[PDB]
Amino acid sequence: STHFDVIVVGAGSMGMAAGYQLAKQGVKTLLVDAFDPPHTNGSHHGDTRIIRHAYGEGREYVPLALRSQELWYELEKETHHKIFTKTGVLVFGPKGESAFVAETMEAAKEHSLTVDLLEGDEINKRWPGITVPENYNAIFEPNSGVLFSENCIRAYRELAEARGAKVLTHTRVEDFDISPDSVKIETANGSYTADKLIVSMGAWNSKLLSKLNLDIPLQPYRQVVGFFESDESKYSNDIDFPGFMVEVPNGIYYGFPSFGGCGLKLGYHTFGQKIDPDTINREFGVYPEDESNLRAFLEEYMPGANGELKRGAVCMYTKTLDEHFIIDLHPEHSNVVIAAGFSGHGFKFSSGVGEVLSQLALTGKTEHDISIFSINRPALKESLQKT
Ligand SMILES: *Cc1cc2c(cc1C)nc1c(=O)[nH]c(=O)nc-1n2C[C@H](O)[C@H](O)[C@H](O)COP(=O)(O)OP(=O)(O)OC[C@H]1O[C@@H](n2cnc3c(N)ncnc32)[C@H](O)[C@@H]1O
Ligand SMILES: [Cl-]
Repeated sequence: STHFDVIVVGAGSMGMAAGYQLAKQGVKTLLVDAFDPPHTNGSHHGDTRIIRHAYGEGREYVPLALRSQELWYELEKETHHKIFTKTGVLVFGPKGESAFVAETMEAAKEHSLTVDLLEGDEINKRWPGITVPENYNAIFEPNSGVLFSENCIRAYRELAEARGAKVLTHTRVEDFDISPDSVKIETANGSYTADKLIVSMGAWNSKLLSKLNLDIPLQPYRQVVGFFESDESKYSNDIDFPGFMVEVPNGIYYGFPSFGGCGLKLGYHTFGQKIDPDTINREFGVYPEDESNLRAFLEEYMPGANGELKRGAVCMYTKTLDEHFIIDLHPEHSNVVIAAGFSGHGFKFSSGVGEVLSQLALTGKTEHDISIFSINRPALKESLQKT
């Protein structure tokens, strides 16, 4: 007998932030998750996430990144959980041969972001532990950094629940019944109704959006990260070793300084195994590339951070064809909001996206510019199943 104002399906990075934003405004909200967030079956574990501001992916991203940053600072003040550490983020690559580095520099210039430009040995000198060729250049953002992602979700959940949000765990939503004036979800633990629906199922959006009559190319990828024993005198956050995202000949890599001796963390961004979220092997090391692609980068660029493997994690990216997000109202139902395809780089924006989702669910519009995330854009190749 319990109707809600808004139901959020998938209470992870995006959904839990949305739940917090809704609860904060006195909106009767129900968040439903297949597990118990934060957990290790989706896209938010592995402890840390990079937040950068000079987003060359598209100008719309910078404002969202800056708003999210302010929102993370707000979250830091509201909870006892640690949210953000300002490690700074270093971006480097071969001079004149990296679109990623080039776009980053252009984005910083275009938005007047504070950054340091350096190249060659200046990089190796500023950060002992980094060894790049002399023909490499870099752009460093001193004011961006690292978010403790599980902590963020945990905090948003505690804050949302304190304000009345209900969270139904270990409950997989299996189907949807949408009406012009109400929404309804079906689960093994029962059916629930509300005036509005927010769908943010992460990797599972690739399998369940069809239940909403949507056909959108979304490919989940198995993405691992490893924590390695390192020279703490060089790679510790305490000696200001930065978070980083860089481009080398074989692709893009991202990493984090050692925090409290946990070891430098590294991930290979441009490669991953195509998988299904319900059959993915979540054990690190089952594929030789898991560990070898990481050490190949470390032995060449951060040689003192190539020690014993201390820990591994397996997580997922869900990509759209253009690698831009999907944040929009369902094309046939204005009372349904979709958040999907974050393509491996959405966590830093989750605070801002929660705000956008809240606005879309409550008003059908948002003050943020989200045109590049339109569910109707051509590059997405979106279509309805029944037309
Ligand atoms: C995996 C990964 C991602 C990543 C990264 C490193 C790795 C290894 N590094 C990042 C970084 O440095 N900076 C950044 O900005 N992003 C980075 N990412 C990407 C980011 O983690 C992802 O884009 C983000 O986490 C996506 O969030 P979203 O909310 O989409 O996904 P989720 O957190 O997995 O939450 C989805 C939830 O929905 C639930 N679920 C699924 N199906 C159902 C059904 N049927 N019913 C109910 N609930 C459902 C899940 O259980 C999950 O909690
Ligand atoms: Cl993702």
